[PDB]
Amino acid sequence: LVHVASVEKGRSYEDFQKVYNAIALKLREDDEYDNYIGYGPVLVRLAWHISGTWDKHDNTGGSYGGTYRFKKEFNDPSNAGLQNGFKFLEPIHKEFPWISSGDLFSLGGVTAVQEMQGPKIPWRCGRVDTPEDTTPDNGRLPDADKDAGYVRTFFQRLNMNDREVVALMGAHALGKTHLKNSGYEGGGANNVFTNEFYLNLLNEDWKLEKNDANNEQWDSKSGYMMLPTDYSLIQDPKYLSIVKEYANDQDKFFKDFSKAFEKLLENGITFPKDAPSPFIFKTLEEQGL
Ligand code: HEM
Ligand SMILES: COP(=O)(NC(=O)c1ccccc1)OC
Repeated sequence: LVHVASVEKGRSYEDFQKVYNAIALKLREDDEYDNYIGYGPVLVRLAWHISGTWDKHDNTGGSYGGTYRFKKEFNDPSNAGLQNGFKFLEPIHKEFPWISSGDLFSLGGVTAVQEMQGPKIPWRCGRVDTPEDTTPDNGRLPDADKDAGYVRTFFQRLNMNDREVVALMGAHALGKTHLKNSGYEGGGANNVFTNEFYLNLLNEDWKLEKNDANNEQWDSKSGYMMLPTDYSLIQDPKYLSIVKEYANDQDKFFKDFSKAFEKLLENGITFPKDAPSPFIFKTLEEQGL
């Protein structure tokens, strides 16, 4: 099972920079969503959920096929709340109908990270929409009520190592939980990309409590929360070492996150030797827009 990248016919960097700019401008103007958090965090989640169905064993799932557009995946209970990101991107897709679904969903995650003052994330085009029958079954995305052992084992399926896992989890500095989506409540409601996740993990006084949906979560007096799977990163001695590294080195965290996130969005795709180099898009700020 091979998924070959195929560049949308006759399109070049400037075409994709246009799509980036439309997403970025809409992020700026549709700023009231989720109590003024804006759509940055949910688009990052969306890009992760469409990628995180990949299975290294048989090469099924992942971002290539854009299969989130089909009802089985769209209605996965693990995807509750992501409809909001879909609705955000829908008018963009009408404006640029030439872009594939997988390219649009993954580009939306890249745009959101960079527009939230995160690291540059190189991105490659050429995902190709595949038929409804290529949609993975529900149940490939991870549960939040588990320990470090489960996290490590789960992420092996996506071919991610300990450092890649800890770096990717720093995205939990963004956005918040919503009781209606996941049965978890609270969070910091942040829309600037920083290494605060690790600082919070190490500096807050956490207390395990049951919440209003009867799930266990870690709460701090300051009002922050951590999922059981977040808190597992300071329970396991290998993850804890890396948490301390990122808490103490913002630049290292940005660079590692960029690498891991691009790998996540590219898993399962074979790029021809003569495919274009990855693109690095300019932010609105860098264009003076
Ligand atoms: C063990 C793996 C993970 C688990 C169990 C997990 C679980 C969750 C849960 C339960 C929520 C709250 C959903 C809601 O109530 O709206 C959430 C939010 C979020 N997750 Fe994760 N997550 C994981 C890994 C990741 C990764 C790898 C990323 C991206 C690189 C990511 C990005 C986000 C973002 C940005 C939000 C906030 C979304 C919003 O504010 O709407 N997560 N996650
Ligand atoms: C940085 O805010 P947080 O309170 N964690 C979150 O806001 C958060 C965000 C998304 C998913 C889970 C927690 O830090 C302990």
